[PDB]
Amino acid sequence: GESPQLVIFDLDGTLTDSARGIVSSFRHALNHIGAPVPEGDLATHIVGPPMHETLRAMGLGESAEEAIVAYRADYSARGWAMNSLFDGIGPLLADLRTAGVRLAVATSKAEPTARRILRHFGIEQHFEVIAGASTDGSRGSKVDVLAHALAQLRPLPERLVMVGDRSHDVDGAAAHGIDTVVVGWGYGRADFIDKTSTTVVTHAATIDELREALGV
Repeated sequence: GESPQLVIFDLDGTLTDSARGIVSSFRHALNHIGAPVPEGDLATHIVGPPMHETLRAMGLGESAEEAIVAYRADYSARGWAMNSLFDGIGPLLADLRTAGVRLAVATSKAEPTARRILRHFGIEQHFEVIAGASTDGSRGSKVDVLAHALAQLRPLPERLVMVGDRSHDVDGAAAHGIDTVVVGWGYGRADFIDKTSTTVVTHAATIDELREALGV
């Protein structure tokens, strides 16, 4: 297969069904502050934007910090067991490995937690570098994720590509000059932005579109 040298995958929504786990803690967080919780389409509608901003988009601004820590605690308590990945992704990772391409990830709910989760599933060592979120800070650390990951996996290979689902990964990869392919795993709400510089990007509906796009 005419695969690249390294493929950076998303680890939040493209790698696992975080929806189940997130909805669990999401319900707890809002209920903890006396706020209601809409069920149903909220599962997919919370997939896409960062939980911090998603919660802020749900109306939380003042007691947002309280709900955030509640979400984190509940997610760290039960959210880890409310996830899975057995589907086309499994054989995909195997086939990609067969082609001789190096795989890595640059997106995380929390790096320490990601280390645990990926270790639990047993796909941790199947990736070269696991990165995404070292700490929740300020400024535009949107590029540093991929940037720092690359400096770790150095030297830098000729062919690099990202696989995501959101404008966050497509913009970051393009910011460093790395091509990317977005999938159609979910359907969020914060899809439409005002500042859209990057309009062109390949879209993979099913898992088979990924393999052929990557060239495995």
